[PDB]
Amino acid sequence: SVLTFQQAIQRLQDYWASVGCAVMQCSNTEVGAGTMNPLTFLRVLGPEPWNVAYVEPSIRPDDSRYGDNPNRLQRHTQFQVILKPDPGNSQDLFLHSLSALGINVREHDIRFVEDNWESPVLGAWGLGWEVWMDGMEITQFTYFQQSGSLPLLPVSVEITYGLERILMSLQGVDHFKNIQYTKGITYGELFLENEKEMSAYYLEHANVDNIQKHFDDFEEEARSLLSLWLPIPAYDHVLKASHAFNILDSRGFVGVTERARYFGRMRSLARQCAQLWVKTRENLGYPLGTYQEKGVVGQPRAFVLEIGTEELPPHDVIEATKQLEKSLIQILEKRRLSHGKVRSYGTPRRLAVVVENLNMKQMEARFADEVLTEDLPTIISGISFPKSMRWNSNIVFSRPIRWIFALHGDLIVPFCFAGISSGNQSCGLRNSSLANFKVEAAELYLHTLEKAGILIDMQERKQRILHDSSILAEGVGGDIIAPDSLVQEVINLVEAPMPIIGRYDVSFLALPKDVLITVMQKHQKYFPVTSKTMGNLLPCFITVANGAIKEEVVRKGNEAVLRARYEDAKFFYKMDTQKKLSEFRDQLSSILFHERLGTMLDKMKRVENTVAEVALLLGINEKMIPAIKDAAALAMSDLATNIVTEFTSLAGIMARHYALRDGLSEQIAEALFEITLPRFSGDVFPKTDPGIVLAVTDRLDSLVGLFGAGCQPSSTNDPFGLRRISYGLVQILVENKKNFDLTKALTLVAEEQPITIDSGVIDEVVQFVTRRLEQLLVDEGINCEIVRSVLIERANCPYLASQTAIEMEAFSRTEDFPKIVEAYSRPTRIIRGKEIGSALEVDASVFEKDEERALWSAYLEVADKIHPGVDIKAFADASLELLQPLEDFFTNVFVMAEDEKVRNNRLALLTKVASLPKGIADLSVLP
Amino acid sequence: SVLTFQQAIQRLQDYWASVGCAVMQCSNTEVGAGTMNPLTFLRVLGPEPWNVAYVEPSIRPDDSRYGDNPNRLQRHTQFQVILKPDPGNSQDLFLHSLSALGINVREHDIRFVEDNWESPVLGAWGLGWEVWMDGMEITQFTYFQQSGSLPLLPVSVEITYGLERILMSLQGVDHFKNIQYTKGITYGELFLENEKEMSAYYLEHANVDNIQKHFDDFEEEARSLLSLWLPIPAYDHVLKASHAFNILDSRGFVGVTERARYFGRMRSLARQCAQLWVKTRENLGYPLGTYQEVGQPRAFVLEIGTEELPPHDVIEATKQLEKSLIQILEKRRLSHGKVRSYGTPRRLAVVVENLNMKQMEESARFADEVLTEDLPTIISGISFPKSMRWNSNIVFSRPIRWIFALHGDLIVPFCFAGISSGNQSCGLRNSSLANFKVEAAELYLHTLEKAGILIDMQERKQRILHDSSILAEGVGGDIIAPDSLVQEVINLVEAPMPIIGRYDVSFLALPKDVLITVMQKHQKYFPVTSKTMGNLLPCFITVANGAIKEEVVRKGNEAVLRARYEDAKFFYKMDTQKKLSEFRDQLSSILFHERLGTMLDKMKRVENTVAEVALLLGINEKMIPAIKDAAALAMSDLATNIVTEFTSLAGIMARHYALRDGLSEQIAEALFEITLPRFSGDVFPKTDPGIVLAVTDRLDSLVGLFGAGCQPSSTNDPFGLRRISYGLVQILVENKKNFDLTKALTLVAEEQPITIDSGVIDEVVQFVTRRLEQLLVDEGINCEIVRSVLIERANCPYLASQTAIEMEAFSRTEDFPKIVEAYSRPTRIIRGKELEVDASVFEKDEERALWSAYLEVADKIHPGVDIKAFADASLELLQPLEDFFTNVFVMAEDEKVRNNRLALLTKVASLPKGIADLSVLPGF
Repeated sequence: SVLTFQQAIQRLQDYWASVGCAVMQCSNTEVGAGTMNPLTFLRVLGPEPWNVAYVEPSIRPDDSRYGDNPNRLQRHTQFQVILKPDPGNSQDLFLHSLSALGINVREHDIRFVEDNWESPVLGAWGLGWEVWMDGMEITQFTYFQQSGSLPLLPVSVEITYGLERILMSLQGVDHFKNIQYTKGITYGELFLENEKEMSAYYLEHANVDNIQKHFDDFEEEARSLLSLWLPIPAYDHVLKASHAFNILDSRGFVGVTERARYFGRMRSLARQCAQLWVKTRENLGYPLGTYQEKGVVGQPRAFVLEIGTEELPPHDVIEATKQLEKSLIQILEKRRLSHGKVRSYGTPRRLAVVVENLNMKQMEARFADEVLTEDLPTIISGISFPKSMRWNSNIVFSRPIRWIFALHGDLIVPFCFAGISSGNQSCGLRNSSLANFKVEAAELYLHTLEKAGILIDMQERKQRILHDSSILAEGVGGDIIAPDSLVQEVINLVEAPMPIIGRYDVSFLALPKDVLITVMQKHQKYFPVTSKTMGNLLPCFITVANGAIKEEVVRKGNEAVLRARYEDAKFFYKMDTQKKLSEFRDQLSSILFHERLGTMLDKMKRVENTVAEVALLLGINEKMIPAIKDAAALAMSDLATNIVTEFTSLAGIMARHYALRDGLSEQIAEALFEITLPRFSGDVFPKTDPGIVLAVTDRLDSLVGLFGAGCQPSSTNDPFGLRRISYGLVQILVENKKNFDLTKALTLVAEEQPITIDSGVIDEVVQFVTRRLEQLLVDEGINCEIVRSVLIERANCPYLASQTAIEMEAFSRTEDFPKIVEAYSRPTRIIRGKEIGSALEVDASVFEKDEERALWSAYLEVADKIHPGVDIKAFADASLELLQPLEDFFTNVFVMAEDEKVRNNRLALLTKVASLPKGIADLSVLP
Repeated sequence: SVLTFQQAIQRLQDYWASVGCAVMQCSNTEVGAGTMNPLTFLRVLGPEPWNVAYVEPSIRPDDSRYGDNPNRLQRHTQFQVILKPDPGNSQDLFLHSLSALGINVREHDIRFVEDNWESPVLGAWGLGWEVWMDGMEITQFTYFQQSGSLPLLPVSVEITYGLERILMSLQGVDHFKNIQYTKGITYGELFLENEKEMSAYYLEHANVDNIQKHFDDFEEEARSLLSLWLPIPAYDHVLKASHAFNILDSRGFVGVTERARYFGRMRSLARQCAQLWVKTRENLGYPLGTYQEVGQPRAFVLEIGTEELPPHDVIEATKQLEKSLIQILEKRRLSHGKVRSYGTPRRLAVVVENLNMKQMEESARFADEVLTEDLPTIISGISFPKSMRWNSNIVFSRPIRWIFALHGDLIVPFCFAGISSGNQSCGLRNSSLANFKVEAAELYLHTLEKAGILIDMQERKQRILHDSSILAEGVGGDIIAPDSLVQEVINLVEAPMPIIGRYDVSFLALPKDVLITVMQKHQKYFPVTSKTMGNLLPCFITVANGAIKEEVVRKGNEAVLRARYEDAKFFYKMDTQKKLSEFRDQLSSILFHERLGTMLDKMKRVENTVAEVALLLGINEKMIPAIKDAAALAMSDLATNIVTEFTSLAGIMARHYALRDGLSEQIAEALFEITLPRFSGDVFPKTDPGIVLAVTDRLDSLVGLFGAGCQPSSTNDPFGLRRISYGLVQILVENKKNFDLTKALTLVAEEQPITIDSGVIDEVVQFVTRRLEQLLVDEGINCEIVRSVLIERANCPYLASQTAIEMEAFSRTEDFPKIVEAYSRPTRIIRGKELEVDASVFEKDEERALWSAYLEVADKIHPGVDIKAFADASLELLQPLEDFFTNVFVMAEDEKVRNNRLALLTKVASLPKGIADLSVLPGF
């Protein structure tokens, strides 16, 4: 017999008590999570240590499903663990807790996947993970950085279990009602009627007027109690205000603007309770405690640096390894240290760089060990992330650094960082024979990792993932659908890829194929499988497990998770079948785009009113406009559907499906899907003309409106995703070979905006988009300056500019290029500052030497063969006709003649010569 | 080493989960008790089973003491267990739960003492006990009978542990803040600041206006959800309404009359939620399942083995069992030797020596068969003031768990309460003879003696008194053992083991009566007083039960007594900061009745009536000014802290505090005496001022409440008006005081806040006369004699008591029938006819002779004579009346002559008026 719910509670309490926690009781006032319990929100504040564990019934009125959905609950049961300060081995304590539940962590696939917890109501945030057990989210795990808008010291670790989820996964039940609570009694027998009636209360019957006035009374009493220096009752009243607001929300009486003001009042009161609680603890003397904290130079040997971390997000692994390699190479150069090949490797738990054949000393001079002892700490410090965190010091990092391996040949490079000393020791796969190992020479590093089951090269990981998954899918007569985006994510969610094929119920094949593929890929990171013969989805998937796990266990686990996910999808689909897409569209007024911009419905009305002119500027025939406008009237209405509010990754897909299911046009349904493409780096692009028009218009509208709203992105904060929005816009225009007048269309949508848009806002957007086009072309493999020189003159049409960039990278290698460039550079350099040359017309009657008329005649013919819009080939070939005339001119004509009229005529001539490249490229940047 | 708080919680959850319970979570809304959690209140309804266990933080805003008191907490932690239906061995399961907490139940003294839980506002009640561990209450144990004003079927067993107290005595710490919650952190470090800040919120800073409005909105929302057929949210809002009310109460804004309105609103909502929940479980199909239900003569022994019965129930049940068994043995012609009944809290027994094997022939069957069909009726006849069900519809004081019935070597086989009789019994729990069998009825007693039980109650009483007085000798002292306390201790044990323990000499500074009442009433201890100085020694005797460890039990009892005495020391210090007269104004916070006002109004009415009542009682007028002073302080102690926490000290404390303030011992004694008698068997007021105070207060209650409509009319006498009137007539008869009931009642009426009509006076007179009647008839006087007297002399109860006694003596004279007849004949004659005598109209000589004899006997017979003078003078009429009747014709023709003779007969028949109405007598 498998574990019962109350058995799980008892075992978690016993376990965490054996580690030194106090097993407490739940809040006797309604909280949405154990985090809101004073045992968490207040006790993380100040320096006093705090190690506690308690069950918490968490009440989220928004999740009321009357018990009808197999997994959604207005009351679920968290197990809340706070450890303060961080003991340093919190992950291991949690895995030990799992074993205490009878779980075999070796056979199961326990994964730490990025998920950062934050709370506006509480003014709190941290960084950490969601923990998957065989693909089931069972625990949120967080290093708390800030609470009550106060920075935290020491940092606490929060481990929050979802007991319903864990029991459903361990018992293998598909509905929460059938969880074994104790022998003979199921979860449903105790709680289904509660779920039913409490849902009825939260969604339909609660008196919203009295509850709003009660919210006000609670605010007033909280302020009163704070002013009386009584934080405990005051925060109690803050919790009551939060529950009241949650009920007003679930009843649907929080308007879209009121929401932020409500959160602001709750946050203000919470910050005040926090500061008052800290003052109170201070006045008490912090009674629970306080917190604190030669020979003959030899041959070049290999140098290995490995920073071991707790699981980093994939983006963080990529960018950390890039930065580490660049920084180390630069420092090695600046320190006269020579070396061979340099290669960097990454992994959720490790960042490594290998320098082959690193010299023992510098040129001209200390040993490399000394130089590195002093430069490596600031190299690691130099690594930066969009989000970092403290854990036991002032040092920040994406996730905690737990070991540091640094070896030059046979010798440790000694240094400290983040309170970690360097050594010759590393960690393998958890719960394995080489969970800890030591390497006695850098040249033995990779070998030893290979002996520990870790494939540290991300490309070898890609190859094994793909090869093994394809073998598995061929075994059932199928092919994996494994886009590179998802493969890239999976590569950095594992260290020892182990693909495993599992099955799902064929009943779910009755769901739309795009729905199953999206659920699989974007929510479970599974590879779908399609038949090699029929071209249809086989009821199969591949999961890339990590480590030496038991195939059978992991398979059944993930199978149960996927069944639950498809059941959620089926539930919300059936909920949507009753209405028709047009009925949903009016509920776009329930979603804020931005306070000073309006709802998604305001946004759509804007899009409708600009879509036809965007179409004409794209040069699509005047005959597709009606349909475009038609599609514009139904765009992103699926944002209001239940399925998309549950699965945000189905926007566009569901608009298409619910449109076809209404007999609407195939091309209109495709337009409704295309307006969202590309959805992510790797996605496909809109390919149908009205889809192109819709997508382009929506991106222009977001850009102009958000930039005029002051949401111009920064180096690290782009909450609205403007950078990828602009990148995708230029990508859409290039891939579909669409000529565009960027400034014209941006002014076009600038007129439709609810706010006033300046010419300066439009110029801001044009520059932002141009820089993303530069990024694109330097990412597709075009030289930097060759791109800049083109974009200076042709950025206003992204597709023409792209073409021109490629053509001049061809130009760049053709022998004549340098001579054409010099030909144009000399007149440009001479006429700099002499605006007189731009103010005069050349007067051929002022010529004095035949070389002047020769140059003038040649210029006039070349000006005829060169227009703004010409291809580079014609430009270069026509510029060839100036070479000899210009050489003759510069050998026999004195440019700075002492007669002002002749000198000015000569400057004007050189000015017209230098003006030919205008609107093609600016050779002032080219080599 | 020692158990921590959280290990106690884990061990309790683990034990009750191992028994089949489901371990739940605490309420996520503030509840004052685990009982209030819907897991109990709602779930005990309907036939569905329910076995649950959960920790419940209970929030009592009035218990806010800022963490300074070592026991009273605005937030304490109960452990709640509900077993439904009753498995039948809940006491055993609870004792096992104690063992799972590390408690050695053999060495400790674990006692089930009567304490029947009830929550009027939740419409719920049950019968059961509070569990004492070496004297300290640790657990409430209740068989729930009714919840939400609805009868329960099947009955649930509720077990509520007080965790703070349990850990405090398991850890040997006398302040909650020093409980080891876990290794390294004390209870204080986690909760003292919470106690401080929440105490401030609940007592001084909570917004009472918004909490009032929130109570109203909560009642509105509960109503709305009730009409929508949603019991769960409705009940949630009832809970929130209760917590809001409690905060209003602790803030001090619930007026003394307002409280009843609040109480009714809360109870109405709770009852409605309970009814809707029952309907909803019915509409759901009760998904959890439904409850289902020749020979030489030989000694006979019957033993009904029960769970712990209250002392009074033991006494009364043994009396009833003996009586009924004797009667049906006689009515069934079964001859037998002597019969003796025995009893302990756990056993009711009757031993019939030499019961015949067969009926006397006068269908003469074997004795075992007739007893087989008769004994269930005998057991079913035993009635108690309070009864309860457990497995069926049969009711008893506590559950019957076994039945032992042996006639010689043979089991008398029958069935009762789902229990089949046998030869098995139960000894002391946790003993080698906790289960034993008896082979021969004649071996029953000896067997109990070897199980260590003293089943004879006089035997128990003698060993208790002896061993306690020996321990008291050991310290040069004597035991204070009033008969009532001893009676109770007799039936709190079944193997008595007296133990002496000490308390601190500081407490000797507290008044004698406080020390004694706290010892006797609350702990059931024997005080010890010095044989030399007569003053109290710092010693006590507690009578433990069973083969306990003397050291453990003594120490636990000493800790409990120290705690109680520290509370008394604190409250006495508070009380002696004001004069007793300064407490009197707080009697306005105690209602007497919504129509009659508060206790302050009642005492003002007493002090405006006390002097005229004294004169009506014939008190020395020079005592009147003291009497009045007494009434100006009477019952002032009800608002003191000592009495508020120790309610048995009312009157006693007014006496002590008056003495302290400098008042006479006479006045102070009157202050204690206004309350007597406080119960049947209590002492009476003996001093004149105390008698006056008691009489006046009782008259005031009677007149005011009868004017208010509270006259009983049936078995429901909530105000105790019957007991009040009984005590009043006893104060008069016992102190030989003459009194005019009617003028005193009128006097008291003119002072009431409501209009008292003459009919109210007449009805109170009739009611009090009826109590006087039952009292005299309880004492042995013939009902007809009592009625004869009370028709004429009830307005003075003491005179009527006198007259009924002496007239009952008269009733056994040989002259009695003669005087009754001599008054009967003329009276019957004239009492159907529809009144001066003119001697000029006399014709015959017997006429004049009768007139003469009557005139003389009349100047001897007056309203107010004794009965001897009545008899002796009336004797002088016997022969004159005979001669008048044989020689004179009343129904004469001459109307004036006839009506004159009739008038003479009327004068003769009107002599007994004021003495007794002879028409009700046997013979008239």
